Amino acid sequence: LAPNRFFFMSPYRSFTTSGCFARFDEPAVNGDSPDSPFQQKLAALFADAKAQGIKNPVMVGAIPFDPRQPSSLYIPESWQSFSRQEKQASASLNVVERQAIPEQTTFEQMVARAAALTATPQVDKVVLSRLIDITTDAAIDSGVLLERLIAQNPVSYNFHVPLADGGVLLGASPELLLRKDGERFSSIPLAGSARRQPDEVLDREAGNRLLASEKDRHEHELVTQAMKEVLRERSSELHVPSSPQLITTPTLWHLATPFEGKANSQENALTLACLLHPTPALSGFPHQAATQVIAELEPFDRELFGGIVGWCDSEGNGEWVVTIRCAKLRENQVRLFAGAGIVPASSPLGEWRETGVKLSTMLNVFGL
Ligand SMILES: C=C(O[C@@H]1C=C(C(=O)O)C=C[C@H]1O)C(=O)O
Ligand SMILES: [Fe+3]
Ligand SMILES: [Fe+3]
Repeated sequence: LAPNRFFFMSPYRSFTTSGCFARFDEPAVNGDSPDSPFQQKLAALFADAKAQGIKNPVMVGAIPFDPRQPSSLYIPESWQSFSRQEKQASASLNVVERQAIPEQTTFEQMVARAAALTATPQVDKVVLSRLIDITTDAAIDSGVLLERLIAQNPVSYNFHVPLADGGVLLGASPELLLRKDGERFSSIPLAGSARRQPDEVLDREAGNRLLASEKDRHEHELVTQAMKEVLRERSSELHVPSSPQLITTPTLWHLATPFEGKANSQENALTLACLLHPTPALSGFPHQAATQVIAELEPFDRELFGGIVGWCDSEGNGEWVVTIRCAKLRENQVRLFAGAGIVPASSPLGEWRETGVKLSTMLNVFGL
């Protein structure tokens, strides 16, 4: 796969893109309102795209964790569908520098300060994050990491996004933020985690301890209760189970609550994805408060990490997944990302190891 190509693998719509008609940097802030400069500029661009010959134009790309920042969206010249089933079956690296940002002690102290703050009224939850920055001696073939990534994660939402800087956004996300498929939309937030065990009894047991974990379930209800409210104002039918179910990835168990709703007349994939994003799985609760902690404590900027990646078409359909279990590569440099939701029951070392298991997915892709 050419690094200049968008790739999206999903049980819903799996396709690749070719070419580039128009890039779209407009920040997705206030993208939930149709009157917003984002939504207006988006319609004018689709219209311009049809006017200039592009059949069924589609918007693909990525939106950062903070949508006041520029977006990484673009309309390709064409797009190509493929079978996810079929793809599920048909699928050196010298190191020069390695650094954790931040390292173990600083991260545990970050969790500890945040878990202290969440014990207070002003904040109930915070998602802290860390990275691993890796330099290599050569240019990275993003096309081959992708084939490795799908093999190791044949079931998740796997994406490969060309970026305006010659880099790629690559990842196997398990969190669907917003699918729109007609007037009906779905959303399956995740929150709470447990390492899978190599034995199927330790595994099943690990999954049960998760469903019984009070810490990991408080971490979860905080997320679903926030979205239940946001979507109550904008839906007509809305089904939210009072409790979560379990799902899996090759490394982790997670807790999931599937959302199902019907959308008003003038919604689209993006108005709704910009509505929910970022959820308390990625920013925290309340949103601004947790965002102030993240800024007070994180010694980097997430940029595209913790954002959303996916696609929206001319007719309102689309899918958007959380930008996690992912990496930004560019020429000879790599940056991985893992965050974790802190609550008063959070263990400083517990979270360090949890963000660690999450990095293991992209590390498994780079054979590290
Ligand atoms: C934001 C991240 O993951 C989130 C963190 C999880 C948790 O431990 O509660 C569950 C859902 C994930 O979407 C990440 O991996 O960086
Ligand atoms: Fe967690
Ligand atoms: Fe119904």
